[PDB]
Amino acid sequence: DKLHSQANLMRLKSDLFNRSYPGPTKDDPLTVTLGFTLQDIVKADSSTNEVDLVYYEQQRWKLNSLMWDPNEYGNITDFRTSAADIWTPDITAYSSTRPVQVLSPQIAVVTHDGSVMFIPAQRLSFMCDPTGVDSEEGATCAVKFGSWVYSGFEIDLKTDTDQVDLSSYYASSKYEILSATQTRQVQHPEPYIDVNLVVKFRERR
Amino acid sequence: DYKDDDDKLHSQANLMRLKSDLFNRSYPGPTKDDPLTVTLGFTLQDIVKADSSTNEVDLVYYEQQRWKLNSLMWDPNEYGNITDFRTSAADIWTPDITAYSSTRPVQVLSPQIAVVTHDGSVMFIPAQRLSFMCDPTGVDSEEGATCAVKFGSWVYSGFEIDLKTDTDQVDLSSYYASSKYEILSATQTRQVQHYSCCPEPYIDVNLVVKFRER
Amino acid sequence: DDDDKLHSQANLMRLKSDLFNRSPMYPGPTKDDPLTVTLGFTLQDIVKADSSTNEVDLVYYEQQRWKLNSLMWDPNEYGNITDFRTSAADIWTPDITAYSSTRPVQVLSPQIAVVTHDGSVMFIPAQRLSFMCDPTGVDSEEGATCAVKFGSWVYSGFEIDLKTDTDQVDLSSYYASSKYEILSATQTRQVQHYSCCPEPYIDVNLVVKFRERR
Amino acid sequence: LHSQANLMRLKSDLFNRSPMYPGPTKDDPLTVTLGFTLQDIVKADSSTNEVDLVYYEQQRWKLNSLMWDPNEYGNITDFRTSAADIWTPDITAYSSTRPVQVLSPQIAVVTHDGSVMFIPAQRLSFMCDPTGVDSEEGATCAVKFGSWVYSGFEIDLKTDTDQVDLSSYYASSKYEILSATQTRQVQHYSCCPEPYIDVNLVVKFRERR
Amino acid sequence: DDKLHSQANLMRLKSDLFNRSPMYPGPTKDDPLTVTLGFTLQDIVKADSSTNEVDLVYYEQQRWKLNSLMWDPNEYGNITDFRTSAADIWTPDITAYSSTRPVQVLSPQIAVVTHDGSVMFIPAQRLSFMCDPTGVDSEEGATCAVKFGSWVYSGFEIDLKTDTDQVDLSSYYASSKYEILSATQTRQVQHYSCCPEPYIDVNLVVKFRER
Ligand SMILES: *[C@@H]1O[C@H](CO)[C@@H](O[C@@H]2O[C@H](CO)[C@@H](O[C@@H]3O[C@H](CO[C@H]4O[C@H](CO)[C@@H](O)[C@H](O)[C@@H]4O)[C@@H](O)[C@H](O[C@H]4O[C@H](CO)[C@@H](O)[C@H](O)[C@@H]4O)[C@@H]3O)[C@H](O)[C@H]2NC(C)=O)[C@H](O)[C@H]1NC(C)=O
Ligand SMILES: COc1cc(O)ccc1/C=C1\CCCN=C1c1cccnc1
Ligand SMILES: COc1cc(O)ccc1/C=C1\CCCN=C1c1cccnc1
Ligand SMILES: COc1cc(O)ccc1/C=C1\CCCN=C1c1cccnc1
Ligand SMILES: COc1cc(O)ccc1/C=C1\CCCN=C1c1cccnc1
Ligand SMILES: COc1cc(O)ccc1/C=C1\CCCN=C1c1cccnc1
Ligand SMILES: *[C@@H]1O[C@H](CO)[C@@H](O)[C@H](O)[C@H]1NC(C)=O
Repeated sequence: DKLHSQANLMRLKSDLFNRSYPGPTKDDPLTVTLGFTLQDIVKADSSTNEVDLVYYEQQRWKLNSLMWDPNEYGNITDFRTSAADIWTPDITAYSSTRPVQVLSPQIAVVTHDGSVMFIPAQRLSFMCDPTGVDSEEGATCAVKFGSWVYSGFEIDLKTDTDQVDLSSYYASSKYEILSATQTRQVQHPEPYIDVNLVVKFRERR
Repeated sequence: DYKDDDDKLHSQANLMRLKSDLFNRSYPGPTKDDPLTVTLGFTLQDIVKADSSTNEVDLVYYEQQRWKLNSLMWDPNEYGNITDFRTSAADIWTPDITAYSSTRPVQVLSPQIAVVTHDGSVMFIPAQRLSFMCDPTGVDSEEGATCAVKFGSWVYSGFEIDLKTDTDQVDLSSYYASSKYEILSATQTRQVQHYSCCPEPYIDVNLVVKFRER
Repeated sequence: DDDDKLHSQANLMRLKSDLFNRSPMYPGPTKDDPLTVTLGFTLQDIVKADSSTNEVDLVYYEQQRWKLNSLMWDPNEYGNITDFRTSAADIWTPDITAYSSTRPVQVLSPQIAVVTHDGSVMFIPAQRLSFMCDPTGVDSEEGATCAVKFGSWVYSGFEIDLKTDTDQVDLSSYYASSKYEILSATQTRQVQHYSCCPEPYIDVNLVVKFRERR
Repeated sequence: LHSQANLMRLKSDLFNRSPMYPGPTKDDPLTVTLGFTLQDIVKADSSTNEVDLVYYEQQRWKLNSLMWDPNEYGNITDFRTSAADIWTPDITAYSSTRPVQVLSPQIAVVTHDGSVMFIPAQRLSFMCDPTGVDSEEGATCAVKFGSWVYSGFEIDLKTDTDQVDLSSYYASSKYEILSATQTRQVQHYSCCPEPYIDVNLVVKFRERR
Repeated sequence: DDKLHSQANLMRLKSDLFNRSPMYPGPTKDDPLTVTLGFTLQDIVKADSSTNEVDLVYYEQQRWKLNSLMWDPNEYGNITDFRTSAADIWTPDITAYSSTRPVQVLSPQIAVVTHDGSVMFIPAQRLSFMCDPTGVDSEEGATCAVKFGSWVYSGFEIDLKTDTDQVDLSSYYASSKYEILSATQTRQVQHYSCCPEPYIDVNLVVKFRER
């Protein structure tokens, strides 16, 4: 049975990858859903106006080409694969000051409806003036995320909620979160889309 | 003699043939219909740094991982009584066990080579330096600071990867005697948790270390 | 229309295969077949100015544009595809280098180019660069001035020529709360004669005048 | 041209026409000789109890599968090749605190008797309390090196001398070397019956005056 | 058409040299190689008196010649030279002997090959090396030195030479924290008591002081 279930999974992976994606186009556009889980504000450097965040970046999209019928593959409804084995979106912070550091494996989960969920943990340094962090009102910084090379005609971006997930925020961080929002923005001949991460924070008093 | 020389060549041939049969002739990872149990254990070697400016602590440890696969089994009698072999971890599937609250990418300090035994068991023990979220307030006190970090599969839920420990006591037999920090206690405990992100329970091992300035 | 989508992917896959697999990699420019690369900078931030080492760290987007006959197609042969995105590793890219960096440049963005059916390519890497700069005067009204040349490392002006669209650096994305304010930022094509080499190299000289924000 | 052809033929014969060496085993064990040449103690950090060393690590071993008759190859007696082209031992510091950094090319010299000499230059941070370094008596630290995954029944270790080579130690280092030894140790765990082998590098050092 | 034939000729040349020959196995006693080395010092970035490490930025010019890289330009549309990734060809294992961190490469690594088989390769590098900067804040300044040479080849396999013993200072950064008093690059033949073979290095000696 286990031999058969393994064989089924190997067969599924082969048919989807080997017996056949060039990325989205205006004729075949994709929607990427983005969500942040903020874990920690590690450092806020007033000498350079750089702040360092650690977060999980949840990315989800769906491809017709990743759809299968579970009945054809021993009731398998999902599988895991290295993110290097599939196309992934070029979602980038627009105002980072150092290359993003990847903290987790980079493995995606593919479901039989064609949906892909990819949640890399990252540490990001970005442009931020932390003046006011030691006051009741705190400091506010923001950073936009979006595709580097695809317009809104090829990749639409969206959020499921504008409330950043703070359920995993480190309780003993040097900084307390007053608010954290993630808001889709459209800028205008093709539309350009980003998600603006806005964090208000202050010294844990 | 020549016989002994031949026996060495045969031994090499048998090992090359075993590795070929296991890897070349014939694992896509665990599934709900074939879940895998990974045993984890930590050997803490040193608390290198406890940074109160950022609430990051840096640990050096060996992370022992064990699992067993039917697909790595062989009969030693078919292979010159070979009972185990060493192979680059890149040659086999390995679990995606990750710290949940690191603050910098984990750094690997050792070769990444696994030992595979004829019963299909694998043992893999990478040495790592990890920076993780920890408030070291109280490190300059009798009772010390207490920090914790969860380790588990990144992408497999408890439907596919289960974890276990052999003991809840961290191996402190190799702890650096002249570290800046002395260890008061170090435990490793399996936990089953749900996250609002996702409907399936994930398993982790929670490493909890209580330490103070020496 | 799910089939029109399938047809559009097939057409793009076929185009890329034709340009990349059923055609051999462009060997780079030569004196018989020189290339003009258009360069433009968008300065985002002066992050750090180190007076102990005389190094300054910039974050910028470097726009590169060139055109190759070998990347041309007829859109009518490929379902009216007029352009596509592809990893910059799939195509030749120019070896444009800062001539006075003090650390390897760090890439901040995906390295993906846009190729258009007339054979034109646009590639816009975001970078952090440390370069040689004495920031003396940064704490004064007149500020500090530093300069850095960008150009091909190995191709002379007989092989790679450069041009700009304007000599004004794009400051429309400069971080408003930077520690440093920009007084001026220019980008100027130069023909550079080096005593080592009989052929001159073309560069774009980026000159930035800046001061500590008030 | 014939000398070049002879060498290309030798390498092809050794690397293409004859099987892989799969590493040592209980039935085909290997002796690895280790020696250190200490070049500099760069940094001794008393805030973290880490010391940084720069050294050359000489490794030697011999394989029947790397032997040839020079007479068959225009009297070539040795050659140099990328260490990636051949099996190399997984010799590791046991108490490093950062990944070792390689400072040189990693190229092995193979001799016709099957012996291999591989001498990477390395910078290593390791666990060390430098207390006493600002005293006449100095500080003492130690680090063990050995195979990560092979027991003494698969890889034995040996030194040619127990004196660390100090002939290349940097004359204007912040630290002077009082002594440096490299000593083979055999330990037996309760886990297992086979012996486990390391070479313990012990350095006594003090701030230069 | 002229340009298509020129590209075709170049693609054919590279194919013939690389794709269609057995890889050059490096020099030997019977087929020794001369490598010419020269340095262009661009900046002393940092001089650390707490660890006695100094950081230099320099261009390292390397030139050698291989018969296996020769061609008759008449057979290839009169192409006389080309540029190629340094990873496409053998390069000499020239290394600093007293670095303290891995050298960092600042430029592309692309070589120029000429029809006579000569190769020119000039990587820009940042190097940290062992240096006591005592005296840097004095009129006499400090003096440091670092040897460069093959890691594994003797003087009977790789000879090193310089064209000049004067380091190229023409591109030295005029506003560096440190000014250069002198910089020389001297070929040295070293013997080791083990072995009768000569071993060759180029000793880079820099005298410098705070500007
Ligand atoms: C690769 O390396 C091998 C090993 O060195 C070379 O083989 C040797 O080649 C030399 C040169 O031809 C030979 O030297 C000659 O030896 C003769 C004696 O031969 C017998 O005794 C020797 C020594 O015990 C035995 O090893 C050998 O098997 C024989 O039993 C001498 O009579 C010769 O002297 C005369 O010739 C020289 C010039 O060559 C004159 O100057 C002298 O004055 C005199 O007239 C000579 O010394 C040697 O025998 C070979 N040794 C072996 C083991 O074969 C290869 O030639 C070398 N290169 C190549 C391409 O193979
Ligand atoms: C030269 O590049 C720019 C200058 C500006 O002043 C503003 C935006 C961009 C490009 C951007 C912005 C962020 C999304 N990515 C790009 C981009 C655009 C085209 C190709 N590659 C990248
Ligand atoms: C966006 O993801 C999360 C938000 C939370 O608030 C808490 C946990 C996770 C996911 C985790 C926890 C770490 C181990 N695995 C995951 C995960 C789950 C699914 C896919 N990839 C990663
Ligand atoms: C030895 O090389 C140099 C010495 C100098 O004093 C100044 C400049 C260069 C090279 C340069 C400068 C322009 C960019 N490219 C080169 C170059 C020249 C030849 C080969 N590779 C790189
Ligand atoms: C969990 O591993 C250990 C705990 C201890 O308390 C002591 C030693 C080791 C293993 C070591 C020590 C260093 C050499 N290699 C190993 C090892 C042993 C087996 C497999 N992989 C690595
Ligand atoms: C352990 O090796 C040495 C000890 C010393 O005290 C001095 C020199 C060397 C080797 C050197 C010198 C630097 C260049 N390369 C070698 C070398 C020699 C043999 C194999 N690999 C490297
Ligand atoms: C190259 O030069 C030679 C002689 O100078 C000439 O005969 C030949 O036709 C020229 N062109 C080509 C493409 O070989």
